[PDB]
Amino acid sequence: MIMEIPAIKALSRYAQWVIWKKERDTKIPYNPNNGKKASSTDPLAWGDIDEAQAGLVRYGANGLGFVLTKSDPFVFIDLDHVLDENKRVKCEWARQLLKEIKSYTEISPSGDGLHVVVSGKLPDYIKHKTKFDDGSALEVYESGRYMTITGEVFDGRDDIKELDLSILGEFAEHKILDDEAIIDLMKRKGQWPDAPKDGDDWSSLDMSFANRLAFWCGKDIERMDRIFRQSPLMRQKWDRPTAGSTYGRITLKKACDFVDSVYDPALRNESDCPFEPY
Ligand SMILES: Nc1nc2c(ncn2[C@H]2C[C@H](O)[C@@H](COP(=O)(O)OP(=O)(O)OP(=O)(O)O)O2)c(=O)[nH]1
Ligand SMILES: [Ca+2]
Ligand SMILES: [Ca+2]
Repeated sequence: MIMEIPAIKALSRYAQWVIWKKERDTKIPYNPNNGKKASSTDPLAWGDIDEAQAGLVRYGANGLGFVLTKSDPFVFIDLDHVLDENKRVKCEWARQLLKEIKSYTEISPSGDGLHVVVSGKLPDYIKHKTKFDDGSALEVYESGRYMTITGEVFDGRDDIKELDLSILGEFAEHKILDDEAIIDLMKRKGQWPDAPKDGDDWSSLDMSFANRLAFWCGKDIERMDRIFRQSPLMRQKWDRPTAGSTYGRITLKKACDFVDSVYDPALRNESDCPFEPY
């Protein structure tokens, strides 16, 4: 019974509730009172839990949501893909976290992840998202975003606790936007490649994309390398030693000796791009 959960009762004091609908792999928040999409920073796009449960029924949404703000005391800890087919923790980093951070825990909508809600403050030196080799991930937010609420309590952790969160540094990577500006620009111009297909010459796709990187990044090799590692063409071969270097570095160096023109963001000579879009 979701309204008997103490954590739900605590969250029920706040008028920061939304409903959400499944769109592809995304979960879009919706204003629980008029059925339109909800901003995550507009307080009047939300409602209290009574308006959210009424809107859940009235529009047939997929579930409830709660918007975290920097003024409320709640921290949202998201553990992606940490459960097996029997809803038991299969990642040892997640099991260790649950042992050190005992607060309200619920199974996320996909059934293979967890949510942890704590009253506290995130440490200042950790990254928001941390990905692991087994596909699992740890995402932490305390504001600017909403969280789905399922009420499927995990191992009886039904109460939100006030806890110090400095131990989150044991699990999240530590910190010690122009790249995304270049990446999004290449996508708008149709210069962003898609994943290789079965019959493709992958290495030839690498050089086509590397040549386009040389223009849009202005022959900034370090920038070209950072962007390639988050492209659909990245693989282990990119870092395999090759002659005096790596296959990727030889690819990027070759692209600069080849490409003539260079994109200058202060001039925006997008027309100088020697390569047609994909
Ligand atoms: N504004 C906005 N928020 C989103 C969107 N998709 C997800 N969120 C929020 C709601 C989720 O609770 C939270 C974490 O995202 P996830 O992909 O991990 O979904 P969630 O944990 O709810 O379920 P799941 O991991 O699939 O079991 O981010 C979106 O497309 N737009
Ligand atoms: Ca999740
Ligand atoms: Ca908060």
